[PDB]
Amino acid sequence: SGPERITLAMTGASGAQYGLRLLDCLVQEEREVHFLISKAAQLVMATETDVALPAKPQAMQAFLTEYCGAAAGQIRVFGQNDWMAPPASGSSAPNAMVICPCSTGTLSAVATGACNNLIERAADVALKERRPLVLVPREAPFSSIHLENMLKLSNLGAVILPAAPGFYHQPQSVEDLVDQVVARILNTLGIPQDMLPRWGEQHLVS
Amino acid sequence: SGPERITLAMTGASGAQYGLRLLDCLVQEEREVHFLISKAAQLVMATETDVALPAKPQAMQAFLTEYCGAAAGQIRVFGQNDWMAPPASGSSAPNAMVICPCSTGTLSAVATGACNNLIERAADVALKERRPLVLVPREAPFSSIHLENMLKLSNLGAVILPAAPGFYHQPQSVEDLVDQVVARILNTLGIPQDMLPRWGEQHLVS
Amino acid sequence: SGPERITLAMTGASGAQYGLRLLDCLVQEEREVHFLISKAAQLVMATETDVALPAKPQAMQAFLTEYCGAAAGQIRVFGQNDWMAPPASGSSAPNAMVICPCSTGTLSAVATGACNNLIERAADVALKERRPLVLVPREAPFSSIHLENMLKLSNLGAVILPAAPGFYHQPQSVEDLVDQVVARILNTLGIPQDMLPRWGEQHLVS
Amino acid sequence: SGPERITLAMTGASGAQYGLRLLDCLVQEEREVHFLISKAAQLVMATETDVALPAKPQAMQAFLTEYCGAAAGQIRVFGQNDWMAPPASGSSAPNAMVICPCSTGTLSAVATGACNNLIERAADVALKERRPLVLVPREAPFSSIHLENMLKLSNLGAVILPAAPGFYHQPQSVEDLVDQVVARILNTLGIPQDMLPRWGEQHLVS
Amino acid sequence: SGPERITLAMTGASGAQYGLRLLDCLVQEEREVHFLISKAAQLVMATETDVALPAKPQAMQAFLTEYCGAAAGQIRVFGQNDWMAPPASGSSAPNAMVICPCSTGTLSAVATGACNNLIERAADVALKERRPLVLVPREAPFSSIHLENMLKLSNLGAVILPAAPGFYHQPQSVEDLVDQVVARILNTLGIPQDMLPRWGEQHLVS
Amino acid sequence: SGPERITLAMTGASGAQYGLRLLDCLVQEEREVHFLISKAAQLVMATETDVALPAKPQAMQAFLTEYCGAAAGQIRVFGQNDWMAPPASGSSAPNAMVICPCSTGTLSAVATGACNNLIERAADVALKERRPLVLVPREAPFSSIHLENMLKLSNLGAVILPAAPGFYHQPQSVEDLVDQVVARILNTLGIPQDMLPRWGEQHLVS
Amino acid sequence: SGPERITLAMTGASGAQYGLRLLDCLVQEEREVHFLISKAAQLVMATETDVALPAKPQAMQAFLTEYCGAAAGQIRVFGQNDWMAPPASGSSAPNAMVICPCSTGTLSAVATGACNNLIERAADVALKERRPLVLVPREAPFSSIHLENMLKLSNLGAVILPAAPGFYHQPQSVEDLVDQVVARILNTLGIPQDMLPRWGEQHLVS
Amino acid sequence: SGPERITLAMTGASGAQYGLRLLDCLVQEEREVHFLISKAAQLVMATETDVALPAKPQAMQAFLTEYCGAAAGQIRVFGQNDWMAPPASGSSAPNAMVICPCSTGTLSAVATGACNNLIERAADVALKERRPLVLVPREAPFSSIHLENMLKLSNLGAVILPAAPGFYHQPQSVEDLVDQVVARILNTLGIPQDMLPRWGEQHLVS
Ligand SMILES: Cc1cc2c(cc1C)N(C[C@H](O)[C@H](O)[C@H](O)COP(=O)(O)O)c1[nH]c(=O)[nH]c(=O)c1N2
Ligand SMILES: Cc1cc2c(cc1C)N(C[C@H](O)[C@H](O)[C@H](O)COP(=O)(O)O)c1[nH]c(=O)[nH]c(=O)c1N2
Ligand SMILES: Cc1cc2c(cc1C)N(C[C@H](O)[C@H](O)[C@H](O)COP(=O)(O)O)c1[nH]c(=O)[nH]c(=O)c1N2
Ligand SMILES: Cc1cc2c(cc1C)N(C[C@H](O)[C@H](O)[C@H](O)COP(=O)(O)O)c1[nH]c(=O)[nH]c(=O)c1N2
Ligand SMILES: Cc1cc2c(cc1C)N(C[C@H](O)[C@H](O)[C@H](O)COP(=O)(O)O)c1[nH]c(=O)[nH]c(=O)c1N2
Ligand SMILES: Cc1cc2c(cc1C)N(C[C@H](O)[C@H](O)[C@H](O)COP(=O)(O)O)c1[nH]c(=O)[nH]c(=O)c1N2
Ligand SMILES: Cc1cc2c(cc1C)N(C[C@H](O)[C@H](O)[C@H](O)COP(=O)(O)O)c1[nH]c(=O)[nH]c(=O)c1N2
Ligand SMILES: Cc1cc2c(cc1C)N(C[C@H](O)[C@H](O)[C@H](O)COP(=O)(O)O)c1[nH]c(=O)[nH]c(=O)c1N2
Ligand SMILES: CC(C)=CCOP(=O)(O)O
Ligand SMILES: CC(C)=CCOP(=O)(O)O
Ligand SMILES: CC(C)=CCOP(=O)(O)O
Ligand SMILES: CC(C)=CCOP(=O)(O)O
Ligand SMILES: CC(C)=CCOP(=O)(O)O
Ligand SMILES: CC(C)=CCOP(=O)(O)O
Ligand SMILES: CC(C)=CCOP(=O)(O)O
Ligand SMILES: CC(C)=CCOP(=O)(O)O
Ligand code: NA
Ligand code: NA
Ligand code: NA
Ligand code: NA
Ligand code: NA
Ligand code: NA
Ligand code: NA
Ligand code: NA
Repeated sequence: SGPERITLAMTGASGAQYGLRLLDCLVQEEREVHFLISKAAQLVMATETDVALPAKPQAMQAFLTEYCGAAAGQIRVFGQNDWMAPPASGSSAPNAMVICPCSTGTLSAVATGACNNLIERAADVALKERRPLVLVPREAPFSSIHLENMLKLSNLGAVILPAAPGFYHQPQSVEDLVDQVVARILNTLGIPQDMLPRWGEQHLVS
Repeated sequence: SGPERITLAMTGASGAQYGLRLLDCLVQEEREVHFLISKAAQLVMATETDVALPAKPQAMQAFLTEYCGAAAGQIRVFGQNDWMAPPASGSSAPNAMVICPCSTGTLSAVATGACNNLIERAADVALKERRPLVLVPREAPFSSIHLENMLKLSNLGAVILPAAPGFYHQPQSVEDLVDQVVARILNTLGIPQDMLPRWGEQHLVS
Repeated sequence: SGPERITLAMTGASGAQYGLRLLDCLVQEEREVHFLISKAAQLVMATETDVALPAKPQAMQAFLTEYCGAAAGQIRVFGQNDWMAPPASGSSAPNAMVICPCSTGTLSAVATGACNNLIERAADVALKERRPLVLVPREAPFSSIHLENMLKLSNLGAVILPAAPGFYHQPQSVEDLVDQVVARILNTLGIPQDMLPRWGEQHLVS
Repeated sequence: SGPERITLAMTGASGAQYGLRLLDCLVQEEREVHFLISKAAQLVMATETDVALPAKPQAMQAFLTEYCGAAAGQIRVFGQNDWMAPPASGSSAPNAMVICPCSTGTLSAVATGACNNLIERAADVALKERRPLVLVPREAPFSSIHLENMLKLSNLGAVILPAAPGFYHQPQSVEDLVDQVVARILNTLGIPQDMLPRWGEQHLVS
Repeated sequence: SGPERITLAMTGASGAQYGLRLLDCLVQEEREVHFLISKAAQLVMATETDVALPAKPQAMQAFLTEYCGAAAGQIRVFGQNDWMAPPASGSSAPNAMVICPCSTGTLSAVATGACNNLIERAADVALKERRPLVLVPREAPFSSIHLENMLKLSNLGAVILPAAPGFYHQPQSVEDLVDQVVARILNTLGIPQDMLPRWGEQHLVS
Repeated sequence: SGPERITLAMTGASGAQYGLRLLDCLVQEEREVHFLISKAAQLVMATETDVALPAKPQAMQAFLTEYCGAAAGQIRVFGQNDWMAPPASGSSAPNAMVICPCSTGTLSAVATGACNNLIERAADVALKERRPLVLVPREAPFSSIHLENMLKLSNLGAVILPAAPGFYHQPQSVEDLVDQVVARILNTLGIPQDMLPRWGEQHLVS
Repeated sequence: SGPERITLAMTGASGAQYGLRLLDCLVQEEREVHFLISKAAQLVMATETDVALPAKPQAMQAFLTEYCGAAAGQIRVFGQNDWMAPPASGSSAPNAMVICPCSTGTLSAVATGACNNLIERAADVALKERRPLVLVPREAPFSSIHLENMLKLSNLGAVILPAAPGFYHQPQSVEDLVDQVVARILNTLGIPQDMLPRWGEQHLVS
Repeated sequence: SGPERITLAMTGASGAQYGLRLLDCLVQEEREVHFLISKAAQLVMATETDVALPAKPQAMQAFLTEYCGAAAGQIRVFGQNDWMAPPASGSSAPNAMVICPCSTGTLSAVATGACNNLIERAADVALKERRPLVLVPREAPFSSIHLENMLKLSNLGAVILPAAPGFYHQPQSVEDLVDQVVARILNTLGIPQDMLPRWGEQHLVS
């Protein structure tokens, strides 16, 4: 159940832990992941994590395959101007797409249809083919510009899933909060997860 | 610097830790706090925390005074239908107002001008007097209904500050993430805080 | 085929027969039903029917189980402020939701995102998770306020299915008209029904 | 009291019983009725009723006069392109107009101002002269296209009265439900009726 | 001339004197008054006036009958959840409706179609039946939320009559200013009044 | 996979080759096709192709069955006013619908909800039941009227798929370009096709 | 605290007492007042008050200086076409501006940006420099034209403060009601006043 | 007749044949062409054609001059950041501008006024000087983002001419379809062409 292929895009918002954890969970569920990462997102990961991600796609692809324990060919890495990659065309095989985390800059580009890189093209392709598109914005405060861009995409079928974890399962660590958001993303995709239990499932009567 | 009085309202969104931590920081900065809490928010606090908050205003006021080490009269607690409380009238002394956390239900009420309790009246009063109003929504995903309500209030001068903590200062605990959001709220209010350093302050040239 | 679980909410519009008949059909199709009923809807049922529905959830749950011949645990009844019930959280297992009948007051609450009870929260949750939401309004005339609320929800993916039965299968009783509307609801949910035949199915050529 | 002349238009929505019953009630109240019926509505009446309505205006006029026990000249029947009929011009004597039932196609035509037949012209004339116009739509679900057309006309003064009968007077037959809707239409027109009692008229105090 | 029955609703805005004076004038003009009063409005009347209004409908009805010198059955009082009262249904006998004074909270409820009590239902019924609806808001400043709600209702046919008395007849007391507003309300209803003379009636030429 | 039944409508835009090729591909995938064709579309086919299509449904149905090598009953042809055909009612069995090619006139009718023929009714039914609806407009330039109609339908869930073939697979004939568009339509429907390969499927890394 | 200079404009709405009382309070707080008055406002003052205001600026300035006990140069009076006055240019020293009372005609001019006199220019200058602008409309009913103009200005930062006094401090005279509105204006400006006490200031707990 | 100078911009949409054929036709009509081509468009031309276009402007200019048989100086090639080129300034000599083909990314940039390269600046200049601007989008499906951008530009005077060739002149090759679109572009520019005959020119009477 859920999509066989997922386009996972990481952009330069804080919350690089969310994207890496999502990537790992997708691998453990035996999903094929088309991995995209912006230049600013590489800076964020170097600043916020101890993950030393190689810069070029192929070295990055080999590193990520090792980091998550993925099978050969399970993780595909595509550069930011590789228009020959599957996500660049609606004639490609159907993927679900997640931008996690999603910068306000990338949010604006997708909202206006700017196609300045492969992440922005892939999101444009997902909307025109009405394939799943999940944006995980991380920003505070949300300006009216941010909110109008989120509202326009939400009206068009995209899922605006902010990196705003809930506390209703007594989190004990940063990792508990990261897992909580990733579990919502997996729920939204229809992919099984055991980190976030189904609320009230054994609650029969008030 | 910053407001002498703050109306702190807590509603039934997850993230009760944010409101309690904000209340404590406000007390440490020697601010007078008009504390409001919804019935659903009391359920959330009992579920998510080990804080045993008394139910009625006066017992609640004595408890909170002890819990934060506040001076006598520094924390005022007002019931949900006490229209004689200062926040209910624009002729009151000027306060800043924070709803943290802010449920989508309370977000909707403030956006539409529904005045079904003192929290909703106080927010209506803040907007009509153009006094500061900060909403801290905690929800995921954000629906188009949520986004339209946030956008309308943002256009009217309210600050939409989601409970979406950043990771760019290497958080080591849940408490680090809670402090990060509370620090943004204090920054937005113009109240001093030392939990979140000023970004790039010693960065002279690229 | 169709949803395994359905949140059936009844609100204080005339047409209590529609909701009871839908509940019975859902039970006969071996579906799990999370049953919600407003205070005004209880008054409507007492006025319009000879069904003597018990007031509290558990007594109501036992009564409804007997009334429809349902298996144990097949019908769950949840009170109007039971936030621990599954419908209150998007982290719950996926349900389809039907408000039948839907008052103009509940229509307004769902349109604006007011979350004043569990019915209104559950509808808010369904929209944010993009799970099925069917509203069955019963009102005449429709004001512009009613129509704007229906249009906003329809634009957001909700199904506005008014209690306006068709006559194109020669109805002979009130029960025929009630069955006609319930069959449209079941069709909309993707649940099998034999009360409303498939139009023109054996019509080969003009 | 109420209008002396009524333009009654029937279009190809299910619910031909509503229009025939309304026509009969109007005759019993000694009102002059300008009767219009679309080609699709004639098909609906043949399918849904045992009324064998003649096809051409004059034969149709003689039949309807007999069917309702109307006086000579009380019922006028006008063909779909008879621009010499009173409803086609705002310089005519003032009528109230009812489209019952009203197809979504005719609803769309009136909303956009399309004047492709005499029914659509007459409705255009009623709106420009600000004479009463009641639309009785029968459709389920209501699409956003349907709802936008109803909302536009409602904003312009038309009454959107859906064929959604109430059950709060214990209906015992299809005829009770048909009478309920017709009574609302008569109430809206200001014409006396005894089928639907005045709600709460003898209810002095709670 | 003017309406035989008036639904007079009082809500929790300052200006309780306006509603009591209007009620008295309506009684002196031999009109039947369906009186509704919110819980907050009862607090306002106790604070702003020396009128000791009984709390429950029937005691309140007997008191008001004595206070205005009304005939038996001339004043009907209905509780806030009495859905059996005439104002709750459009099938009732036609009334005009006045909300005086009208809180911003009730203004918001009527604008959005929220039907949380009988006052809000009655206003919803008045708009859908296109029966007169006069709102008398008392608030300062008017926020953009207040203004959008007033504008939406004004566009829908409601009369937005603020408690903003004119001074162009040399008022000598608070009672002169209260009478001035009540006279505008009576003028708007088409009910005779002698408190506010017809402007320029004997002004023949400049 | 994909829909078992497809309503294929052809209207009077240039590009009759697209519709005939789509019809053939649907037959080869063993799908049941409900075929509708406008009067203007018949003129276009006679002008642009050597296909001699019979005028009346039944003769047309026999011809099309032979032309595509379809099984008996696989292709159903319905006249433009046959309201007894399945597409005319939402109570019919679920179909996907394609208008290929789609004139600007039919685009306008579907956008406004005009139901002047069975093609326009069927599209209205598809939108209200939220069943797939694909429009293949052929026009140049696109006016603002055309664009507003396409945008409104796109916002409502319809797929606006213009007859604008891509050249990125080195087309060698008109037939290659026709096949390219038909393949996008089949992709959009979820029906297998081998004319348009999946873009970048074997592209592992940049 | 508060602005050192205030542009006080009086226009031809009823409520000349409000403007004169505001002018006096501003003088008592030692503020410099740039006084503007329309031709219609002069007629209103002659009709509604016993103040005999001289017609030309300089005589008017000497009179007003005596009437309020102001220091020399404290009150400046500028004619309606004196473009050399400070309020006519954004390069002037910063003022706050109040139009009290504000006619619907002047409200319309400021909303649309009409600059037909110095009052309208000064308001245009205040909005473009984002300096305080308070409008005190006096009208009843408010039309939709009035409400749209107020809403547009409110959205742009202007304060719409209607002459709608509250009664929650037991007013005993017309002068009490005039003082109540003037006190709100002074509160809005941030200027000290003792006529309207701070609501609930000594209300510690419910 | 028609413009003496044309700014021909090619962007990275499929349909490079359209732009090359248009360029050739413009040369044959003795027009001066200011040629712009994006980096992505160069990739498209290498993929879709056997044209080996040199990368740098001057080598590209010499190649194109030879490829079309143009006179010296007839084709000017300008790099993507050459702000000294005529198209970058509205003070330049008047040109008509065509973007053929036009990517959805460039469509978005022109719609929002983004000026990230000379193609986008030139289009911004054309709109502000109200000089002709023709966009030739090639995409399928058109998303709502695409459609809103096209509609905004169409409303502003730009011609949205999709690469959607007609078939009503019996095309026999890909080249016939390419010529058909190019002929519409030339018609829109007012430049003579003989590839597309004038429809119905010798059709005297029906
Ligand atoms: C360490 C760090 C942290 C952040 C950022 C930067 C850096 C270096 N930036 C700014 C962001 O990277 C910038 O706007 C880029 O232009 C985003 O480009 P992409 O959208 O990734 O192409 C950023 N932007 C944002 O919208 N939300 C955020 O939380 C952050 N946080
Ligand atoms: C433990 C727990 C946790 C949550 C909630 C409930 C409970 C019991 N609720 C639902 C919320 O309380 C409900 O909509 C109330 O109606 C909110 O009422 P107030 O806005 O506080 O008056 C809730 N609502 C929301 O908008 N965001 C959230 O994160 C949560 N989380
Ligand atoms: C017998 C009877 C019948 C009706 C009602 C009431 C009663 C007692 N009410 C009014 C409705 O109950 C009221 O607006 C409630 O506030 C609705 O509350 P909920 O939406 O159920 O919480 C009602 N409301 C509505 O929108 N449509 C209807 O057909 C009816 N009919
Ligand atoms: C028996 C039967 C029943 C119905 C219909 C048809 C038939 C034959 N039609 C379809 C409708 O007649 C069609 O859209 C016509 O084009 C309407 O034309 P007029 O609006 O009457 O000119 C129809 N249309 C609609 O909007 N609501 C309905 O309930 C029905 N029901
Ligand atoms: C003495 C006093 C005076 C006022 C109020 C309160 C009290 C106690 N309230 C607040 C108002 O009562 C509150 O928003 C209630 O929620 C209104 O509820 P109803 O609309 O009456 O159901 C109030 N609200 C408002 O909109 N305008 C006003 O002038 C006042 N004045
Ligand atoms: C040969 C030929 C070619 C075309 C046309 C006509 C003919 C005869 N028409 C015009 C179209 O047929 C006309 O607007 C009809 O009214 C469309 O009616 P339907 O939408 O099919 O009912 C047409 N219309 C359009 O929108 N796009 C097109 O490409 C064409 N091409
Ligand atoms: C005694 C008296 C009283 C009033 C008025 C007039 C007079 C003579 N006028 C009408 C107003 O003066 C007129 O519309 C002028 O054109 C307003 O011009 P200024 O806006 O002052 O330039 C007026 N206008 C308004 O909007 N509200 C009001 O309350 C009054 N009252
Ligand atoms: C072979 C080939 C074919 C296409 C594309 C690419 C490639 C390599 N791209 C994607 C497009 O080039 C991308 O969005 C660029 O960012 C466009 O940049 P410019 O607008 O030319 O600056 C593309 N984009 C689009 O909107 N429509 C199309 O038909 C195509 N086709
Ligand atoms: C890279 C590429 C083939 C882009 C075009 O894809 P599509 O046909 O616009 O979905
Ligand atoms: C409780 C109270 C005095 C409410 C009225 O306040 P305001 O004058 O509307 O700001
Ligand atoms: C009762 C409860 C857990 C509400 C919060 O749910 P969600 O995470 O907002 O979908
Ligand atoms: C048939 C006729 C006279 C139509 C014109 O009427 P009107 O003057 O437009 O109201
Ligand atoms: C209390 C009651 C009968 C509510 C329903 O009234 P209506 O038919 O919706 O006008
Ligand atoms: C031909 C026909 C039954 C039309 C009515 O269908 P629906 O119930 O409006 O979906
Ligand atoms: C009277 C005058 C200088 C008007 C121009 O002022 P501004 O520079 O437009 O603020
Ligand atoms: C390169 C250049 C002169 C840009 C400015 O042109 P314009 O005056 O803005 O039309
Ligand atoms: Na770009
Ligand atoms: Na309320
Ligand atoms: Na609430
Ligand atoms: Na016509
Ligand atoms: Na309600
Ligand atoms: Na029609
Ligand atoms: Na002027
Ligand atoms: Na730029």
